[PDB]
Amino acid sequence: ASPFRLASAGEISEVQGILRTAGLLGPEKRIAYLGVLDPARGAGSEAEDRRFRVFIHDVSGARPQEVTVSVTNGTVISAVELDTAATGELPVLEEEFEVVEQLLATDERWLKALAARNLDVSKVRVAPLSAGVFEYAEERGRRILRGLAFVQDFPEDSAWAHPVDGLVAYVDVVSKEVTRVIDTGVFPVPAEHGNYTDPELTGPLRTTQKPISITQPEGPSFTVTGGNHIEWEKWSLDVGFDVREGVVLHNIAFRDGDRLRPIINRASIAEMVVPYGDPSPIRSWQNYFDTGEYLVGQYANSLELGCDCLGDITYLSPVISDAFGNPREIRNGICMHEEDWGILAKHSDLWSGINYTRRNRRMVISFFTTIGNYDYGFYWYLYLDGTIEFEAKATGVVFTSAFPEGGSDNISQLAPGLGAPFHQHIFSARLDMAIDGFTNRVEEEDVVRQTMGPGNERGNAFSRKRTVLTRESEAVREADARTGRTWIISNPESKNRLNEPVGYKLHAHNQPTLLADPGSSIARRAAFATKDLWVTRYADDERYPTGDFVNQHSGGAGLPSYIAQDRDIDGQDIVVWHTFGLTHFPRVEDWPIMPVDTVGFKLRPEGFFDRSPVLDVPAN
Amino acid sequence: ASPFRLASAGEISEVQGILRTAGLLGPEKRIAYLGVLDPARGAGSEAEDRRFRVFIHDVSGARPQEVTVSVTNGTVISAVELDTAATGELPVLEEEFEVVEQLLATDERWLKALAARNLDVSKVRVAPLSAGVFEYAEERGRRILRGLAFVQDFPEDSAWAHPVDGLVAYVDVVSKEVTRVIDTGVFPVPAEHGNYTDPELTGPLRTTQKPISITQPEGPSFTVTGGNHIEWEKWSLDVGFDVREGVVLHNIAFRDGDRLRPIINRASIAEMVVPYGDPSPIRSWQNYFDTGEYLVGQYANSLELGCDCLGDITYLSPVISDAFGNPREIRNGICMHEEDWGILAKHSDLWSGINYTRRNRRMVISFFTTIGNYDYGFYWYLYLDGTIEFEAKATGVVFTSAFPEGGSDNISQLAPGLGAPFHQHIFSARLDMAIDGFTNRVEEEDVVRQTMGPGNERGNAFSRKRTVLTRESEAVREADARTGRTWIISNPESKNRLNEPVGYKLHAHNQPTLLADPGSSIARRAAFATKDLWVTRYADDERYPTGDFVNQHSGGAGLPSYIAQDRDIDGQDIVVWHTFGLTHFPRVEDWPIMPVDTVGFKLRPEGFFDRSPVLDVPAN
Ligand SMILES: [NH3+]CCc1ccccc1
Ligand SMILES: [NH3+]CCc1ccccc1
Ligand SMILES: [Cu+2]
Ligand SMILES: [Cu+2]
Ligand code: NA
Ligand code: NA
Repeated sequence: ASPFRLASAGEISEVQGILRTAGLLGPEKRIAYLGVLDPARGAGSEAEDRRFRVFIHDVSGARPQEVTVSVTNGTVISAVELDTAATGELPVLEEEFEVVEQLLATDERWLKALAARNLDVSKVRVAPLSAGVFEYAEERGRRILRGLAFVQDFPEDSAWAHPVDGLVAYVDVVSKEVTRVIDTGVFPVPAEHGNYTDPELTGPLRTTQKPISITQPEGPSFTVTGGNHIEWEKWSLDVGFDVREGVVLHNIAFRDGDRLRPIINRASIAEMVVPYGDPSPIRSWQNYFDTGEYLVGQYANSLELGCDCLGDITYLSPVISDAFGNPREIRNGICMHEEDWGILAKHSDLWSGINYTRRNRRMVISFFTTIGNYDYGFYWYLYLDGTIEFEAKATGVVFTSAFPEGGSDNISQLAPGLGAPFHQHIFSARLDMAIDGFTNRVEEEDVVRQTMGPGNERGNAFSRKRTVLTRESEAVREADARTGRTWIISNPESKNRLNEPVGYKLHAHNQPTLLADPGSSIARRAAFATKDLWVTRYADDERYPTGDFVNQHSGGAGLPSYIAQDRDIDGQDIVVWHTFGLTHFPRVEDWPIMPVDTVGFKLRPEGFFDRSPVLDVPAN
Repeated sequence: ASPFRLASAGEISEVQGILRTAGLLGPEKRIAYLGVLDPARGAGSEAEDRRFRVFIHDVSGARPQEVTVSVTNGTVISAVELDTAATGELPVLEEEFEVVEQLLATDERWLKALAARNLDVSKVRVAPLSAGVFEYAEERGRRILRGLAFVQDFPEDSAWAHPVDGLVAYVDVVSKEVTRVIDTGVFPVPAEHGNYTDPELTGPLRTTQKPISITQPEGPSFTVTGGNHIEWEKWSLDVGFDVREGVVLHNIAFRDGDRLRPIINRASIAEMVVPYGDPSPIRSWQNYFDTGEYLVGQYANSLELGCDCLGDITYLSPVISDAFGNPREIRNGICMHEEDWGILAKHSDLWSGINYTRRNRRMVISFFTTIGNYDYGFYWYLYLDGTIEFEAKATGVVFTSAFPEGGSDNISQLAPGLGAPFHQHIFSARLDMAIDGFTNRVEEEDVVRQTMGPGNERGNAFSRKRTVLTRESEAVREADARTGRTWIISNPESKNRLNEPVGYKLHAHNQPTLLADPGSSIARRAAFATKDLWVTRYADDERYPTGDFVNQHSGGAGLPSYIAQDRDIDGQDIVVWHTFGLTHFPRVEDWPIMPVDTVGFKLRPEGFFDRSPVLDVPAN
């Protein structure tokens, strides 16, 4: 009965029928995106209307469409023809992955390049890479993918060990034309394999690891009702799933005594981008938006008990649409479980004689996605003490190149002849804030150093200052680790027992933001990634920091367009957008398969409660 | 048989007898510090000599002594009389904790202050606080503690809820004289209790937490031999324990195939300091060095199975000396266990069809100490993938004051009338490095941004630069989060298969360093805390960043004295000193007992191995 419930197979089958009947799902059509729309603000009228948004691609070159349909009312609400030279191309289709390799396999320029390197075309895999927007005027309005080649020695070989450098091709996947084949020189194809299941590479496997058994003999402490509504240790929330964003958290709230107190209305990773820092023409165009161009949710893995998730696991199996509107279950796509988290609070008092120890725990909601060479785990954590944390875990295989004779300032060597270009992995968290309700504001908090002198005679004092961000034009903020800079989201109309506004503090990891030159194409297309923190006024249609159609969009859409409205954000319905990322100079230890590295952020209560909220936790 | 073995009860009893026989342990003597000395460099002659260092205090006002004794040879090696006006006072004795309260309880000025506030002297606890060095010339050469008062309403009451502000006393604990009683005004004693085991405060305890059972049915994967030698998943090390530093890690090494490869010779937290940022004369002198002034190891807790450490736990019970030379066991003072740590590596390959997942785990070595109101857990982690991590967990009760009517720029309000002054918790990790042996060097690594232009026509390139630190005068470094600054410790004479020097990268959290004015007493006494990274040339006697005798030392000893020698550190036996800390603006949620907050650092291999070192981990 909940409007925030997951999409069902039947809902998607109804959408397909509505689209078909309306003439919008002919045999040349493909669904490139399908997702449920969130309820509008002020839907508390209790009139459920399950609406879906659909992007429809046309493989014959007709104009794609954006369609909204109501499954509640069985009708098409709106259907808009898109001009992609203007607003951007639709996301990459899974079925286009193979089309780049097959189109090149009959191109005479491509075959000529492979023949000069003595490569059998049947062994050559071609990565289908998003094109971006660069200097090629013939690409405007065309659906382009670029291809980089890797050799597979045999069908189980790891092709990433064998990049074919000095060669790139551009393909129009609608008209099935190879527009350009660039061959800048022959590089030796690196010879060593990277087959990390080969006993010859792994050596004998360890016999020394003894099992760790994690069990919950009376079951888990959380309940799941209505398919996706979680209650756990005073927390309440709904777990959603979107094919673009992946796991989305709705209605995060905390039961403080009798009141259910809202904290976050909607939390998601709304974009991610991987820019490469290699100036070679073979790769200098390479930047993929896994979220906005490829849709990370449709590549979610089926997670295996005991391998991917350990302990007493509850699964959710979200349903998405395939390219024809058929429902597709992602079996065991979301893992949910609670984890011991060490000591929560501890004190042995010399004067009272009381010895006090309490254990912490956290609720984990996670999913794992794979897009080509890279694999990412997205983890949301809820802690007993009111802390909310996000963690991204990056693993998979690094994207490779040749390592040039005589070295490189922008590539590291992983193996003889084998290089890994420098790159970043940058995420945008979109936090639709609702601290005790919707009237919120953001303050920037800096440590303040004080000089020795009158009133500070021993030179020990220090303080802090808070600056309210009142309008969108002043709410684009940078990190400053040296001044301990954090941001507090408060509700000026909701006070704690000390008559101070209730709040939550955002703690960032303060990693570098986008390194590319501010005049570059990527700095325009990924403008969100150039600053650590943005605050906007909530609006229904301002969903992604990069805009709705990221693929081949020329830049400036999303956040820099939103904030030009200069709306009032001082005690209003606001959205915080936090940029965070990893700068990756690949190491030898990252090869042939990369150990997990992590990045994230956390929010901690800041005078939200009237005292510690974990005084009622028992002693195990 | 290992020279790095823990001190035994019999060794300490032998030391006591040697001291007694030599006339150094008369009835006016107290042992203020006793610890085993590490073997000297070049002890590979196989001639074990177990030597102990002893600080001896004299309660009758005679000069203290520093004594070194050999239990192997039953002799006193050296005995030096100390001039404490010059080199510093000895650490605080546990038996002096009560002396401040008892001396004040008969002082007419003290009684007059309490009577004006209607406080029964029998209910007034006095914290024994280290004095530092300020403007009082009569304190030079005297053993001074300062006292701040708290009211206990009944013997099980939490006195921290009831600070007596506007009152401080200074005491000479050797001559048993109250030197000064300062009363700057009456403040209401805050009335609410902070008794976090009181059902009236906690409410009904939760019934919703179900048990998490962590077991190892075939036992743990690590072995302990020789009392304190650990082998676990290719790691090798010795766990030491020192009454000043706590847990110390020796001879950290990793078995890479057939070679045992050294990584760190000695790792410890060598100092910590808590400076307060309240300019009130009542507290503006307050800075305690829990390590150097109080000795955190002698306050280590006995850790309870299932409460403090959960899972399959192996304990170590270290032995220290009491004030008279008797051995004192700290039962269950060190917890050792392995922990599941999620996904280690994962990839599903679109071209090979191979699906690959491996689990991570970590080895945990931990202890917990309590000094007055504060409690700290020290955690060392070893991971499968070669990562070493330290984490400090701060909890306990915040140090309190009155909250002034009309507010404060340097104190936060926790309850009606009750304040918590701003402060920092700053740690110094001392890492005696041994990356593949003792010829090491440190490079500082910054990200380098590049401008659009020739050779970088699309403005996407970025790079990195490494600066070798060649002499001690240039090896005092600051963090720079914005440039992704890290430090690499390498061995220029040991190369990986790519002919690159092997190394480890130090990743800092980049929290603010010491905030006090550079001209303050604390900035001189805690000079290490003003910079993030120092590198020195190894020397036997350069043990602590603050010097051997921190209590009441006037400043400048330790690191700023060491680095003035300007020694060669480029491919030499070097020591890295990393400052890291938390800046604490107390929140309401920190009261009446504080949920754990954390800080730390990690080291990750950087071309130390020839490929991922976890290819031989099995699939569970
Ligand atoms: N992550 C999106 C880029 C990509 C997609 C498919 C194969 C290799 C790389
Ligand atoms: N942590 C060292 C300071 C201290 C010592 C004893 C009581 C309160 C405070
Ligand atoms: Cu990467
Ligand atoms: Cu603190
Ligand atoms: Na909002
Ligand atoms: Na060294």
